[PDB]
Amino acid sequence: SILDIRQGPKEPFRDYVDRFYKTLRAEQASQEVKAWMTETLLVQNANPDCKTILKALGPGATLEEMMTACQGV
Amino acid sequence: SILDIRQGPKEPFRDYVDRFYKTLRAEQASQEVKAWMTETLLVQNANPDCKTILKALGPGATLEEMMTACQGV
Repeated sequence: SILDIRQGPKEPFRDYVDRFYKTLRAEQASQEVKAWMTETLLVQNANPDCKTILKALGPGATLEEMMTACQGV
Repeated sequence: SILDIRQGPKEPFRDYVDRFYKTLRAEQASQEVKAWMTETLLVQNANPDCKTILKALGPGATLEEMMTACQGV
């Protein structure tokens, strides 16, 4: 179900982040779960440009770092 | 890093499942985290045939159900 939150082709990373986490909240994801989700699903469900950038940034990036790198698109 | 465990184009689903959870163990994934990973990342990191079968099965399938559906192809 978070499986079905994928980033629109032109959607700004930031808007995709609100839906991702919004969906996570509804499902009462624990804090530990959000942290793992940030590093995995958030990346794999990003659009092809963001996905490439996030993979290039690598594991253990913070969300803020994820966003700075995906500003612009 | 568990993000780097993708299923081979002809790997039996079952061998992909050992690597997935093997990798999760090394990173001391909690029980709650294995449950969420089972339903998300394990699915998206499966090969195109298993991926399609798992998505068709849907959220909240058990691992055994996932494996029965992916025996063969």
